[PDB]
Amino acid sequence: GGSTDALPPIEQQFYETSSKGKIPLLQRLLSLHQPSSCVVFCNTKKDCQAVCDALNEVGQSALSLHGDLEQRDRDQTLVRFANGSARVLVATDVAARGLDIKSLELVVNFELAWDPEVHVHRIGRTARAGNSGLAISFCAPEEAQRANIISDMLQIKLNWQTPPANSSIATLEAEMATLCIDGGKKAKMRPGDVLGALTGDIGLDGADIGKIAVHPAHVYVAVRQAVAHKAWKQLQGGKIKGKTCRVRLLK
Repeated sequence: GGSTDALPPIEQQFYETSSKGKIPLLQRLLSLHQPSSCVVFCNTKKDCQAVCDALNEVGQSALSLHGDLEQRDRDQTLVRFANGSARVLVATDVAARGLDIKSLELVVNFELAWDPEVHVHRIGRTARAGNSGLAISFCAPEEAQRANIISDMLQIKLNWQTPPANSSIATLEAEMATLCIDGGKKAKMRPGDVLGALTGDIGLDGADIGKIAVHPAHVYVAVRQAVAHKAWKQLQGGKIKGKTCRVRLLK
């Protein structure tokens, strides 16, 4: 029906599960969907840890993003997800606050947000298209009241999907890999120069090379797995723009 009617970019998905039942459920949704970039919401460090724990346990590339974390971890975590070096990034409302994301593949909500606005704001800001703008809140039907008003104010309906019996969780493998270089602006890192360092000093191609996050302290450069393990290996004994720096491939 509405499908042909230019379906809405912001989809509202709801799943009934427990604080623990969400662990196996979330991963499953990522194994069956295989999203290029999924941002899981967490209320506290606990949830963020529990999620990443289960994911890493099976072999799912995940990463945590907090607001009280160190700049390094923040940039290293933001680049790992933005560059596509990871699969699931568990961040908080304060951590993923208007961050650098405008093409999220899916936004998983560990639990109903604080307000009906933020909830839609998260997915609404992260994306605003059909392919994107996916929001999946994991929580028992007890909080249905929150989704009832949230869906009403949005003039839309929610697809309360129930969890399956068994579980065929899979392992999501990264497609890229960021490189935490210790060059930064100090090493004269410009939006394009770093490219020559990898596509000139290392021997990588533009197809493998990804995004590059430059900073006044350090610089990050993405690289396809095809040349990820190599980029870091080469740089180890090389240098960018004639400057000996330290690289670190974000797993």
